[PDB]
Amino acid sequence: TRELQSLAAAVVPSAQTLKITDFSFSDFELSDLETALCTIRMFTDLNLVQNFQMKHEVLCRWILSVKKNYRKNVAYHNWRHAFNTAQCMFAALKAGKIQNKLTDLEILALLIAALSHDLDHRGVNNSYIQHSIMEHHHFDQCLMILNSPGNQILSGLSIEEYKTTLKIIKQAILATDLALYIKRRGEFFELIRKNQFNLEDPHQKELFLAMLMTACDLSAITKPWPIQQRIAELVATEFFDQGNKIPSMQVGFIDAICLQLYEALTHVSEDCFPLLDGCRKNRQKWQALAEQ
Ligand SMILES: COCCCN1CCc2c(Cc3ccc(Cl)cc3)[nH]c3c(OC(F)F)ccc(c23)C1=O
Ligand SMILES: [Mg+2]
Ligand SMILES: [Zn+2]
Repeated sequence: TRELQSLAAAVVPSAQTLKITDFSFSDFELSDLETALCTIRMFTDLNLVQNFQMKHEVLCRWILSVKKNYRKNVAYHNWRHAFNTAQCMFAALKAGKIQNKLTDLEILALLIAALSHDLDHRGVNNSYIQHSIMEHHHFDQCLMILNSPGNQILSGLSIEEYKTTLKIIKQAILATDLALYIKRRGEFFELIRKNQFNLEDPHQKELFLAMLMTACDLSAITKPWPIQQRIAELVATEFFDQGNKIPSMQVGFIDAICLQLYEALTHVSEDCFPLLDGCRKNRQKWQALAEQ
């Protein structure tokens, strides 16, 4: 409660001051408190606080709840990865001009889902517990928090706005299962290959939203080389140390998973090119190392 007090008081610097509009944004120099402020600025500049009447104290308390329910002891899947996925959503909406293409409820759900999509993750090598099992648990945690007293940032919504928002949130979190991404991306590319991609179709809109969640989830792969190398470290710590081969593994994951995604995304809105570009520059660098 010491921490909610300092955060509820602080001034929220502008989007420009915080750099949360650059696809190149990094979080390494920021304290937890500063990522909270960045997160309030994301909600605010998306018009989410205005259009849905979010009480300042509840947003603050919601954000600290979410941060609280990521595990510090997990190297990569932690609050900072959740914060970075949201920042990328923000930059894709603003810098990448995708805001125009969506409604406010879609935007409000993508931001909440980006921040919540890995809640209570314990590291890839602790697949304990008791078709997207993890993602279902992530959404449960997310809903559980959205309902906690004092944390209900969706109280300003009507019952029908609320039910619509939770549907998207759930779809968005579940979309972060790379299995679903592999299952559904073929249709997405096909409709962009043939120039028939239209967002006004509901099934197509929902598919874009799933694809955008993956693009943000994986976006460490697009970052300036010294930033991406540091994350790549964290990914390796989690995968190996449960807390020479790597460069070529990196190139395989970029080719199998990332490049097409970011290519397709650039066709939808070419202001998302920094992501595709950042991904290529990283493939180049990793391949050079892969060749020793
Ligand atoms: C949400 O995550 C759920 C799991 C999906 N996954 C794992 C796969 C992955 C690789 C490929 C890799 C290479 C070497 C090792 Cl030892 C381990 C993995 N690279 C990563 C990455 O790179 C960029 F940070 F540097 C950023 C994110 C991810 C990965 C990522 O998303
Ligand atoms: Mg995940
Ligand atoms: Zn993730």
